[PDB]
Amino acid sequence: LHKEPATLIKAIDGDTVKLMYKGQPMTFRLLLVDTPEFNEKYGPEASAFTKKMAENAKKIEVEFDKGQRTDKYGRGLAYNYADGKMVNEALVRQGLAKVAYVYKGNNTHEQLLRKAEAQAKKEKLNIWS
Ligand SMILES: Cc1cn([C@H]2C[C@H](OP(=O)(O)O)[C@@H](COP(=O)(O)O)O2)c(=O)[nH]c1=O
Ligand SMILES: [Ca+2]
Repeated sequence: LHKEPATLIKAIDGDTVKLMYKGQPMTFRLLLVDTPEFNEKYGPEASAFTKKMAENAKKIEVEFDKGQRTDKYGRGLAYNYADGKMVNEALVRQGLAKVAYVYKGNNTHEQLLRKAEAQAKKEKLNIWS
């Protein structure tokens, strides 16, 4: 896989963000994760976490997997990086997302993310508390 440039247009919530990619505005949905909706417990905290990570970044990147690049709602499906740190992994490691939506052929980072999840569960963080 390879990282490609993007810029932040606006934070949306824990697992979606509006980015400019190839010069066009798109909503991205983070691969392999599920954050609570803003209305649910830890939803606001997941939102804040990804808003801060994206807004403080000097360099946002997206990385597509081998499979589908957009979902049925037209959202881009990617791993999102903020100054080299994967947002998808960081959410899972902090117990603010669960590993989820693992579809065959878009699952390159699955085991990385499951190892973070095991760590967050051991530490009893957030969703695992
Ligand atoms: C993360 C992900 C979600 N989706 C679709 C499955 C879910 O369909 P349904 O809307 O029919 O439940 C929805 C979950 O996204 P959200 O968690 O953002 O709601 O998005 C994909 O198709 N591919 C993906 O990789
Ligand atoms: Ca969600």
